[PDB]
Amino acid sequence: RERTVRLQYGSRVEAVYVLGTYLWTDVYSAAPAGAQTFSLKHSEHVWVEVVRDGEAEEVATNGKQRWLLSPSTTLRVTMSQASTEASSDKVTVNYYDEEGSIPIDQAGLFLTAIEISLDVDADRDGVVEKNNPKKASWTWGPEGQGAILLVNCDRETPWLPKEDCRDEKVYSKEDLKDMSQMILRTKGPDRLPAGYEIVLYISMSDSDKVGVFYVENPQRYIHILGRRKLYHVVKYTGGSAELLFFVEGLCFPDEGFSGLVSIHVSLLEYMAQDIPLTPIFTDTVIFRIAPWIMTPNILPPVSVFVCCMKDNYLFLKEVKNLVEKTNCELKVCIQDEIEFGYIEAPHKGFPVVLDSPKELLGPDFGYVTREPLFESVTSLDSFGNLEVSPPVTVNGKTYPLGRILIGSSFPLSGGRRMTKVVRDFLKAQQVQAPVELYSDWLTVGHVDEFMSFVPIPGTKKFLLLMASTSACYKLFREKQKDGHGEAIMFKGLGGMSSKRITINKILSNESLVQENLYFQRCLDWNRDILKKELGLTEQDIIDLPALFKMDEDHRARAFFPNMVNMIVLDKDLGIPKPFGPQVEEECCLEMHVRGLLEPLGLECTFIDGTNVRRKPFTFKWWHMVP
Amino acid sequence: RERTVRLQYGSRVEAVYVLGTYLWTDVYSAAPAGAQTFSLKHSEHVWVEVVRDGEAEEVATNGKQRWLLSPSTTLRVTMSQASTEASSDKVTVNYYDEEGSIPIDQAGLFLTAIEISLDVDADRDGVVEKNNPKKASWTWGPEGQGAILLVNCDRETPWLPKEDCRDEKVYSKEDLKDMSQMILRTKGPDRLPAGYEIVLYISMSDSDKVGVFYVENPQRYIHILGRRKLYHVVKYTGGSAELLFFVEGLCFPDEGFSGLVSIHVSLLEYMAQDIPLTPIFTDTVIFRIAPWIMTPNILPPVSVFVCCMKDNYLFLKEVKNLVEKTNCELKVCIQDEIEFGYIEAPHKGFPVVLDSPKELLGPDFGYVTREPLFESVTSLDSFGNLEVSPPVTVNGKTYPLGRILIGSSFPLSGGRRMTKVVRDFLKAQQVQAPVELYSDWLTVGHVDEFMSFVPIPGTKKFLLLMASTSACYKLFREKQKDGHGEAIMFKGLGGMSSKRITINKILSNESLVQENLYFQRCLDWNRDILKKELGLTEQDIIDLPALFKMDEDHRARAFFPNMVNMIVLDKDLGIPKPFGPQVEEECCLEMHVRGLLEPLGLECTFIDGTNVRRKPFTFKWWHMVP
Ligand SMILES: CCN(CC)C(=O)c1cc(-c2cc(CN3CCN(CCCCc4ccccc4)CC3)cc(C(=O)N[C@H](CC3CCCCC3)C(=O)NC)c2)ccc1F
Ligand SMILES: CCN(CC)C(=O)c1cc(-c2cc(CN3CCN(CCCCc4ccccc4)CC3)cc(C(=O)N[C@H](CC3CCCCC3)C(=O)NC)c2)ccc1F
Ligand SMILES: [Ca+2]
Ligand SMILES: [Ca+2]
Ligand SMILES: [Ca+2]
Ligand SMILES: [Ca+2]
Ligand SMILES: [Ca+2]
Ligand SMILES: [Ca+2]
Ligand SMILES: [Ca+2]
Ligand SMILES: [Ca+2]
Ligand SMILES: [Ca+2]
Ligand SMILES: [Ca+2]
Repeated sequence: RERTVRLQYGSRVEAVYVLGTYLWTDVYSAAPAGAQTFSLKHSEHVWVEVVRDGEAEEVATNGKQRWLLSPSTTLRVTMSQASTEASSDKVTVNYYDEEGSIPIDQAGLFLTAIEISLDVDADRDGVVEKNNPKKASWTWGPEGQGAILLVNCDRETPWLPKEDCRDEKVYSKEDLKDMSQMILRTKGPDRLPAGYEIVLYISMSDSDKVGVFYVENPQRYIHILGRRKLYHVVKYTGGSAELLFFVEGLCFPDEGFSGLVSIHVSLLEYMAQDIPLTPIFTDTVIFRIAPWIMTPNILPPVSVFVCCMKDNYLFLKEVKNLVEKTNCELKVCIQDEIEFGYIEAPHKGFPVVLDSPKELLGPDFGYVTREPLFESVTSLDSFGNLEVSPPVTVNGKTYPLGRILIGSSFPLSGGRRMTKVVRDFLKAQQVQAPVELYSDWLTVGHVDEFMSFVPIPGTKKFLLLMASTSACYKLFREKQKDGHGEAIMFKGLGGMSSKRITINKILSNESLVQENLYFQRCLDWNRDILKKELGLTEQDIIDLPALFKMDEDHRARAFFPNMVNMIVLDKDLGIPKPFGPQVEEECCLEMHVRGLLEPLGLECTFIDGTNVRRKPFTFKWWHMVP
Repeated sequence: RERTVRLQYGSRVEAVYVLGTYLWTDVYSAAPAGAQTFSLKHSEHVWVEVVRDGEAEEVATNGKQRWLLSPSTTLRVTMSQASTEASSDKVTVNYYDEEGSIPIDQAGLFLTAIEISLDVDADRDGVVEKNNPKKASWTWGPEGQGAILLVNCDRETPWLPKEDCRDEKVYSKEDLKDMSQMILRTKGPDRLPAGYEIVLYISMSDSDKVGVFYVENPQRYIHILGRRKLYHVVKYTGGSAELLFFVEGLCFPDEGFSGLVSIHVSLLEYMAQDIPLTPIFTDTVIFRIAPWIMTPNILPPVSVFVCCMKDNYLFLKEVKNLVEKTNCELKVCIQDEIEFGYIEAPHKGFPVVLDSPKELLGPDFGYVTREPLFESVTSLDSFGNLEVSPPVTVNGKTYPLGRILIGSSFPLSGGRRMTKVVRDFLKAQQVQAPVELYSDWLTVGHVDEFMSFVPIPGTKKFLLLMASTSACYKLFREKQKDGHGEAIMFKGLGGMSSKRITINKILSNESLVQENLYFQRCLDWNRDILKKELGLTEQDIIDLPALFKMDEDHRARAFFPNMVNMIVLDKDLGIPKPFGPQVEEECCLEMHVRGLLEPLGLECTFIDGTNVRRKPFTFKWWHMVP
């Protein structure tokens, strides 16, 4: 900051100087008519150069020198420490004519130096450092810098019908732990010279994205900037001072919101009561609002939310028994209305649930929805149609939080699609760079019908499980050749089950073969996208046998329990029970799925839906580089 | 592109292969029950590896080998050259049981290889190279790559009431010179196997940003993609073929439009008449739509558009005489409704006029407006409030096309502002990274009232001229001390002029002094922004004397002709005539302005408004790095 302050003909000029800046001071134009030259005195804690065509030259407090008056002779004026005294520091210029050695006129400059700094934790260690030089920018990576702000989308006080950030009020001191600290630090005399004040302010635009709070009697919580509050005039305390504000995020990154917000402080000069003139100093901090992040299946489970809204014991017992052999909780009352994720800042973080188009909205449990407006919901809006990969590297790039996957239709198909308003939210989060797959070939239309990830438990590595109809046909032709043709299929369930569906019955159904050829085609289309977009190879993929029937819409609905659609609890796999053609003790499908999976570390339990909240990534999203 | 194609139990499978891709082919799952092993034959121009847990292995056309059947034993299938024959190329697998040496079943794959490439001039030399590997991306800098598309905002046929891009029709072959070439190149047999076609397509979103044309009888101009045309089915010509399309841009970069657009081609498989299935190959080109670019005063003038809509001869004659001593034209009938700029691509470029909230819309003379909607126009929307710097470097960054400057008010002032819709357009152009100044302290509210750039003609360097009231007062106190106090001011003009305004009269007006102190403050505020944002120093600045009077709104209107508000024609400066206090032959203001400027190369002519179209930058905007 080089800033202009001219001397004024015949006058003394009072100026505030902010430490960190430079004054350039015209002396020429204040000079009386007929002067040819000037000297100057200045005070101890004011540094003063003279400057002609770029050539600097320090000058003594005391010296008696005279120079030639000229528009290209100017001063540069700096100060090193704040004033304890309103003025005291000063620069005084004497002007002189051809003859005499007494000055003909003089002009002066009376400085009050102050320090003003609006400070944030741009280096991201949870401590509000002093005037971080990067605090007005935001960069990615471990070298990156720039403060981080959470959306205050949880709830501290449960009598509130909505989340914290929905009001312009802080009710509990609990709340402030979710907030980001911003410190106005000042250093100067017992007061400001007359005509100055300090204003914090925000833009109209940012006014619905931030809320700023002052804690009085640090007690009451003063809402100073935010909705319908674009500025706030700050009472200066003299001496070395610090004001503490707490900042809450209100809106997630989204369509038309990068997630970056600014807050400013200005030293504003006034002419009277009212009559604002111009700022003489401005300081600015940047915040990025933390994205919502989804949790893939490789990440350790913390709790498993079931909800059979009926009378289940054996679904409750095989899901309870599985959960027990893990660290984690059960949590009864699902997969289609709710997606678990989190938000993190260096100070703080907590789980947030995306709610599909309220209920778990608690302390340290946050909440977002996105609401269509014109576009109608379909089946593809259900969060069974929303999954996320493990960490992957795709051709050099790294995706340390994985990628979101959403089922879709082809763009010129007229098919179903998840609402744009949810699609836009998810891409706007950036850090899980979403991928559209093709799920609309399915009656229901969900990615979780045909793929799943499982961690290989020694690693540190995962596998893509894919449904495969061709795998199924290969298996049946073996069984039937093994003499199990007349072995009956799907004897178990108590609605639509088996009127002697045998393998033979199936294998000789030519119509159903062709449908399943079309479906294998839909599957291979997805396989090619997943391989490309998660940088996978055939090494990384296991095809689980699967069979569909083609409904009236030309869409697949499962023939028997889709086994890829499982609960992944670390090493325990909760895998739907197929009920299929036997050979002895157990099923030849169950034994086949046990065949592929168990030799890798994976411990399959077959269950006759759920949802699992998981540990965050250790990996900090700000260290990424999207 | 690794792409899945399975063999199918007992069947022969016909596939199209696109050169540049890889097939992965499952053999396991097509295998009959009880086989333990497979061999394979394949044709000359089909390369075939076998692959287990990652381990490759080429195989002979001829060989007789057998391998062990297993899900992790698969093939990889490539081809090197296109087919002249529908099929001919092929891969055939034999399956075998424990005993016999005759195959038990077989499965085959019958390939037709074709080459398909959608090509553009992503390397930006005006030639459409062959399958540029970067043609699906857009990058900046001399190393950057990515094709460029002009907005077709000029007019070839003048019977049209609007610009070319306003219809979905090309009337003249002239037009196509403004268009970008995109070449669908194919190489294959006399026809495609049954069930395939080639579709060009665009997104709904891009559909109002691009228009694509086919030239028939290369004759008629076929509009194939664009408004209400999202796809087009292409007739395949056999052999080595090339289809030529011409692409027009329709919309400039803007709020919510990055300026990037995509065009795709897919090979789409069908089941019947209708019944589209899935694409088997897709290719994509990217275009960036060229920004509108403004021309600063250092750039050589080409023509000077005057328009005194009255009876001017001495304004016509001093502007004509000045124009004559330059290369350039006069062009009579201005500065406030029109801004001259251009658009460039590697093939092509032409002047485009931004029209402030039609007339010069010609061949190779284009047109944009932006139209407010809710927001009302003010004086600050006039293009006197729109200027552009010379090339500058600001703290490492380079701005080789300069920066746009717009006068504004303070954001919490309730003051006037140029319409958002024009502000958003200008920033969206990116390459001249606009700067908001403070012009609302002026009655009219234009940046051109208080600053101007002039080229120093030996360089290669420019100067910022600033209006200065303090300079004026310094000058008058000299004159009055020189005994010119009673020398009369502003005797010339024929409306509001002089009832013995003398220097003395002015100097003793204390009220007017204070107003001009406030105005010098407004000026220094701007000075500080310009220094910061154009990386200038005091070396680079000349203050021209100037005086304002404060209207009822607390706003400056010039006291005498604002001399900074000049025509800059290379070395000739067309500088408003002040009419001020004399000493002999000429004015002491005129002689003072001649004093500062002429010693640098600059050749001042004083004129008792205009607009100048200039040469583009030699510098190509795509070599920048915003
Ligand atoms: C260039 C490709 N592309 C751009 C990326 C696509 O978006 C694309 C489009 C579709 C698609 C699918 C369906 C619906 N699906 C639903 C599932 N169905 C299963 C068939 C099952 C048959 C069976 C099998 C085995 C056994 C029994 C039965 C196939 C069709 C209908 C339509 C449709 O009619 N579109 C037209 C316009 C079209 C323009 C582009 C060219 C094609 C026309 C239209 O609406 N006009 C206004 C289009 C499919 C694949 C694609 F890649
Ligand atoms: C923190 C600074 N800031 C944020 C970046 C600003 O945007 C800012 C604002 C103004 C500004 C100016 C005017 C208009 N200008 C017009 C020109 N005028 C010349 C005075 C001429 C006097 C004279 C001289 C010499 C001789 C004779 C007369 C000054 C005022 C009116 C108002 C106004 O009344 N605003 C309030 C709200 C405000 C919130 C912030 C703090 C200030 C109040 C309001 O509308 N409430 C709802 C505000 C000026 C400078 C600034 F930097
Ligand atoms: Ca810190
Ligand atoms: Ca709150
Ligand atoms: Ca809270
Ligand atoms: Ca909390
Ligand atoms: Ca899910
Ligand atoms: Ca080229
Ligand atoms: Ca046209
Ligand atoms: Ca044209
Ligand atoms: Ca043209
Ligand atoms: Ca202009």
